[PDB]
Amino acid sequence: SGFRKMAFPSGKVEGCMVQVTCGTTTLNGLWLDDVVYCPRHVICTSEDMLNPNYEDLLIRKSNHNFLVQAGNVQLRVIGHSMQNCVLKLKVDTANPKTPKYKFVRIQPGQTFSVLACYNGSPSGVYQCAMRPNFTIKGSFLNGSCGSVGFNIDYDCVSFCYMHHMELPTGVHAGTDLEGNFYGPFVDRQTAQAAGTDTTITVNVLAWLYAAVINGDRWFLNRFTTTLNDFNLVAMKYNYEPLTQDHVDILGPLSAQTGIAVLDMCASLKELLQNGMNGRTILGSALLEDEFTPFDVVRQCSGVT
Amino acid sequence: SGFRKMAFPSGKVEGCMVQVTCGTTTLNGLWLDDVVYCPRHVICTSEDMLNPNYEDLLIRKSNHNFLVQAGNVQLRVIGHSMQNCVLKLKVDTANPKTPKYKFVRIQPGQTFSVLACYNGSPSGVYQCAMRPNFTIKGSFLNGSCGSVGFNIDYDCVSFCYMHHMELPTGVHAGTDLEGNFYGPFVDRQTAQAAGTDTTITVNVLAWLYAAVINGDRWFLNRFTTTLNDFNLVAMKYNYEPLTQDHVDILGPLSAQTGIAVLDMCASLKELLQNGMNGRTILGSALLEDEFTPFDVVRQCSGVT
Ligand SMILES: O=C(Nc1cncc2ccccc12)[C@@H]1CCOc2ccc(Cl)cc21
Ligand SMILES: O=C(Nc1cncc2ccccc12)[C@@H]1CCOc2ccc(Cl)cc21
Repeated sequence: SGFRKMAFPSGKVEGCMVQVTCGTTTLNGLWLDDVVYCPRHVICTSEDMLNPNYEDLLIRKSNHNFLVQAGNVQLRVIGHSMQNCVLKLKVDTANPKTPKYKFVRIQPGQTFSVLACYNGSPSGVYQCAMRPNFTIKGSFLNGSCGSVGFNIDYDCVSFCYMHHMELPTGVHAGTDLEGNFYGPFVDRQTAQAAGTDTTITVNVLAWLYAAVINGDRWFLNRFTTTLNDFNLVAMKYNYEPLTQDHVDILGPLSAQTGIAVLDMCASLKELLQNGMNGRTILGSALLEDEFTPFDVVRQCSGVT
Repeated sequence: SGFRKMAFPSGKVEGCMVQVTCGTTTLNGLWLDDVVYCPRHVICTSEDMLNPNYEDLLIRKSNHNFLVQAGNVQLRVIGHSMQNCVLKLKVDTANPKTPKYKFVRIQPGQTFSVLACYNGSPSGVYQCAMRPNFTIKGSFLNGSCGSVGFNIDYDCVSFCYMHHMELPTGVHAGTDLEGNFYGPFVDRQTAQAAGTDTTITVNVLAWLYAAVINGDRWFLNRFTTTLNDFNLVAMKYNYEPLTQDHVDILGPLSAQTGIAVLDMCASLKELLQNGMNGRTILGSALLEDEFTPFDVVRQCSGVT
């Protein structure tokens, strides 16, 4: 029992982290096989970031300008290329610690673990969600660029995020491992609208099921609702509309607790309309949306 | 910017996890050098747990009865001994992945990372605090026993906790790596009073400083207080009395923000007396006590 904001064990990713320096800029890189992946803004000075022409900036750089260090050992760079907003530095040595891996583009509302790094060294790991507006509320300081987000299924690390930028609002933006930004963001020091965010309804419902499994049941009521009625309330409270696909994903948790999804929706409706009344659910005084139904089943079943 | 419940990178600890089986019971062990550490209740059947005489139960066991497996490879056990509530299984091979390590007994109110494991395999990592009542609010299922808590300072892992038991109340109890329980707990299936818990005042103040550093300042007021006045309020709200040692530990955060510790105490006093009024601090609708002043400075400075 107990329910925590649990991250995946970071060991497989720690073995991939390297430092990349270009000129006066240093950030993190991800070394998989014989390629080092890093944010393309490593080639920029602070002045270049206002309106960078990355193609022109990269032309002034050669293999020997990218200093890649894995721990205390230097890697020899034999090729470089830009793919969207990432640089791919071909090295002469395959990382002996490369785990089984995949590059995936996650959907908004899904979760992942972040291994925050500085100078190629891991500092910490935390779990988070990709917001419906394609930002992440991470914990990142200057030098954290190139730190990655990932999920692990048995021995396979699915890399989904590479950190690039902190918006003036304090939220974070980044790319998939092919260098494509999540959201409308561009790698430039210019104010950028993140756009309206919403609460991940399916995740709040998953977390209410986690609460029931772990003993917190005070919010269960004698009511039910329909998808249409629930969605009128979701609209009012800036929650994502619940769909039958979301109900279907919640099936395993509904079977485990015996609480029909629409009955749990009615509990969520009452909580949205009345608040918590000074009470807590799983140690939180607000409705948590950073656990997917898969996360709840995994944490409550002990998948390794 | 951003502030998360960040755990230490778990890689160094992942390399130490093994499975230990004795008879029909399987749990996790920690392999450091040529010794495997695990909870002594591995020698018990479910029936034995009501009132176990561990000395007698261990006498019926020989080296060959403890099956230790690191991944898919079996370790040869050449010695066994009980130290308090842990078993130390001497193996013929030193763990090649042993990090630099220390065994430490943490104080109540300090924090640490937990690598939850099942069958010697890591499932997740999370951060938590040792409660003032010596319990931890973890996330542990059956088979998680032997999972460890730790802190990391550069290359040294300081192991502080080994998981042993879940109390009927859903909270967790365990030992230091010398097998001494934190708190009054005994390794027996008997109802056990955890005793009154309190809120870790110095940690809430540290987290309020983290909030100010990360932009959340709405709770700052025009007031100040004294240690005596603040402690009258702390008494009423079941908070630990604040001492000059706590004020001294908060020095670095007071210097970083320019907010005197007693002025931050007055903000905490107002929050305790008035509540949050539907507002949030660092994404939380309650006062967080699981970040120490050291955690706040580390996370806000990027120590690797
Ligand atoms: O955001 C950036 N770095 C950081 C990333 N995450 C957390 C940070 C916290 C504090 C300071 C810097 C942080 C860089 C520097 C600013 O100009 C830009 C503009 C665009 C891009 Cl892609 C990156 C950057
Ligand atoms: O608590 C124990 N195991 C667990 C530990 N953590 C989370 C659990 C969640 C669900 C079921 C078991 C869990 C064992 C089994 C019960 O009897 C005892 C009594 C004493 C001791 Cl030291 C251990 C144990």
